Amino acid sequence: ESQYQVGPLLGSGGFGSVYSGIRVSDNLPVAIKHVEKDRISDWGELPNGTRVPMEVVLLKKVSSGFSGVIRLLDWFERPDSFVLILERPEPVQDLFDFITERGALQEELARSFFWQVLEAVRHCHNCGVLHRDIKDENILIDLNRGELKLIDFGSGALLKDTVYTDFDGTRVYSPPEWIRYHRYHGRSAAVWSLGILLYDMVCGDIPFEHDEEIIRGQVFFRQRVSSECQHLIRWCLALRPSDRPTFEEIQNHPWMQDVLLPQETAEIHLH
Ligand SMILES: N[C@H]1CC[C@H](Nc2cncc(-c3ccc4oc(C(=O)O)cc4c3)n2)CC1
Repeated sequence: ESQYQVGPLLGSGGFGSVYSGIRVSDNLPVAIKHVEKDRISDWGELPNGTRVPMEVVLLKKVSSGFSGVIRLLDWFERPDSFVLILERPEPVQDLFDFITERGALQEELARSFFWQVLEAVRHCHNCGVLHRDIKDENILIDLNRGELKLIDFGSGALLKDTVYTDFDGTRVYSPPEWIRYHRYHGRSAAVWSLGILLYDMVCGDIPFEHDEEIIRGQVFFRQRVSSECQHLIRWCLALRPSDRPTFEEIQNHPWMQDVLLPQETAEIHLH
């Protein structure tokens, strides 16, 4: 309020509105996200009784120096909204706009980005958080350091081992068991979404736009993609949840060997 200087609106949508800002005390870049109270479907509570959106609970759980998930720095409650103060790398482009500009990515670049998103999603699950909205729109690229950040925990949940029967993330990344039965388990649904994301990186667009295509699960490659990379994608997009790989199996797959470091990624592909 007097703590932050507000800059341009960055975007708005299902998630609320997010602005660029600066923390006046040390000129730290921040993003300032406003979430309307009446659009908040899940609430949690802090170890002290305050009632908060569940997004603040999940962000606190994953907050830390490990840079692959966005860090919540502070939050405020107002009469009809909460305001979240998040870290802001700079300069940043989201992965969706990056793909719009470059088209399908060279596999060495897709490998580096996909690897980083797997490390971020493992960090969420280690911290007991299921994101439920992994997609290019929710990944920021720090262009100078080559580091990706997963953002927007607004559709997420606490990770559990039993079935989920509610979902409000992005339908064209959602698995066939959600489309058909309104039921999924968190890790295999996350794996399906990561297969959609990997196809999006290497082909320049998602593979399925319609319920019918998600349920049939046949994947056609519209760009030249190596057999190893097509194997990994088809494995993530296995129709039966228990036929999908674990995160360890994804990261030990032959396609994922010899990944670039984030700095080398920036020097080779982003600079
Ligand atoms: N669709 C685009 C619109 C422009 C936007 N550009 C920029 C530039 N700097 C920081 C940010 C920025 C930084 C942190 C963030 O956290 C969230 C959240 O929901 O957790 C959203 C968000 C956005 N976004 C990226 C997303």
